[PDB]
Amino acid sequence: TQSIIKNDINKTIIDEEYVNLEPINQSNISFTKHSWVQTCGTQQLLTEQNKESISLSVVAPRLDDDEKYCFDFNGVSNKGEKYITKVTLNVVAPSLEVYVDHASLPTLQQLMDIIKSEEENPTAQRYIAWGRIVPTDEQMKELNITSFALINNHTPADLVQEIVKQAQTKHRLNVKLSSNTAHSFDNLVPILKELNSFNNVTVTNIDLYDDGSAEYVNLYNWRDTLNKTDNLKIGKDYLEDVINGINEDTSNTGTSSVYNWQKLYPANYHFLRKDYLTLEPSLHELRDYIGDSLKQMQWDGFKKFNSKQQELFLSIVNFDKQKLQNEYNSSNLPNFVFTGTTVWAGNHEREYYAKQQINVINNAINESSPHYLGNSYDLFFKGHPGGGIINTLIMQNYPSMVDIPSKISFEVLMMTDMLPDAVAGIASSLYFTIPAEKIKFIVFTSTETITDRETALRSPLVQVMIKLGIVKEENVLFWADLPNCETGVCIAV
Ligand SMILES: OC[C@H]1O[C@@H](O[C@H]2[C@H](O)[C@@H](O)[C@@H](O)O[C@@H]2CO)[C@H](O)[C@@H](O)[C@H]1O
Ligand SMILES: Nc1ccn([C@@H]2O[C@H](COP(=O)(O)O)[C@@H](O)[C@H]2O)c(=O)n1
Ligand SMILES: [Mg+2]
Ligand SMILES: [Mg+2]
Ligand SMILES: [Mg+2]
Repeated sequence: TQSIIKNDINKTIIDEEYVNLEPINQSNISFTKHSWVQTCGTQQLLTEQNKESISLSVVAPRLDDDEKYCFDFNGVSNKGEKYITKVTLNVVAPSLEVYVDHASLPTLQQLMDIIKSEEENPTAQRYIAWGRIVPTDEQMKELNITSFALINNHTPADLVQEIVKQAQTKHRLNVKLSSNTAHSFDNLVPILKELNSFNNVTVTNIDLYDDGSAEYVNLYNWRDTLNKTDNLKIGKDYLEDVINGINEDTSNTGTSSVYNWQKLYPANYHFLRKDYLTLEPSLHELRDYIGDSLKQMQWDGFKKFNSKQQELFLSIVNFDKQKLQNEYNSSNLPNFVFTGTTVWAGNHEREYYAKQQINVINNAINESSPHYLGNSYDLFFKGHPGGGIINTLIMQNYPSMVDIPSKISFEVLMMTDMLPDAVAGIASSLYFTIPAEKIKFIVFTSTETITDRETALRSPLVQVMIKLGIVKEENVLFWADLPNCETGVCIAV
């Protein structure tokens, strides 16, 4: 007439999911009549004793294609008021998203993918095996994450088993996979060779995010390859045979294997610096070969998040922005962030690494050095995520210094517009991305041996970083190379 009390419920809902929904929000509320009626949808879901309870109880059907189902509730209260509520169930394929990385860069990008996906795909389940970010149980619950411990930095057996159980248990399954690029082969292969025999599972996408500079060193060496295209095609058959189980030798985990995902699956390569495949003429073949799966890693994920998403993100990466802003604020002096490094597979080297980085910081803040920033600065430190005892040694050398928790990827400071006035430090993937104008100087690693300059410049990382226009050859600095500031006066070598 219409004093009929209307309500509308909309839900999404995977195959075989149980649903129990209250039609009304008036309390009690007590009904004389009602009726439940399936009103759209092809499979019949209302089983007669369903209809007789006031809350709606149904099991989503097994489907081949997503489909909407409709149910109309009508009631007359004892009062005797009329109610009508229209219910829509969007039934969608069960889906899985798997993300694996032991490093920093890929894990950061995967995090941003998860947060976006929690909005776009609420019913997706998410499995992570991460080394350097650990969400709380609350955060996991909020993002539908189950977590798994990396073994030898790679996909663990228990992650694979859990994926197998989903394949066995879900009637159709969409899977997305995401990995560290350099380490794809050991992260994804054990998963893909299980899933390969499951006809109900569709691998809809594989995302590859660069470890960082590591893949560029590899590509720099791989420039030498004769018959690149031949090697890559042999790469496809090899990878194909390994996943099919036809070939048992799972040993060629490197370059010619890692750039074939797109030949076997829908896949996207998110390059830290896509332009490297163009800047190096000899890699044009590889650029051709990756074709329209070649993407540039994006840094607008944070900006594109809504404000709740931005908070959840900062909270998961443990960045307290307001606290850093306070610290910036605070002193008259402009702010300087020194970015540190770590040694992989060289624990015997890390005290030497600490002592050298202390010397690099000293060069920046000591007037008796040509690398002097030019003014007094408040001193800030970032911490290599894997720096461990290197970070504590550097930290206790400076009373004085403010940490930037080392676990925070530096690019989140870029994305949050929390870059200081000056940044300098050790050669790192972070310099592949940070705007040139912020960089005061970059310093490359030296061993206790060389110290010779000509062949020091030969180092792949140096040649990458030159080619990318990050640094100019005539200005490359090596630790050793730099004046010794340890006594308080900077003395030339
Ligand atoms: O950029 C990350 C590099 O990690 C190296 O692995 C380290 C690992 O990160 C650390 O947590 C511990 O397990 O020591 C490992 C030994 O090197 C990889 O070896 C390297 O390839 C990079 O991915
Ligand atoms: N001082 C540093 C060094 C590295 N990192 C993080 O680790 C990633 C890989 O850096 P490296 O090339 O130094 O290993 C960087 O992109 C950045 O996310 C950092 O946040 N702070
Ligand atoms: Mg990690
Ligand atoms: Mg070239
Ligand atoms: Mg200040």
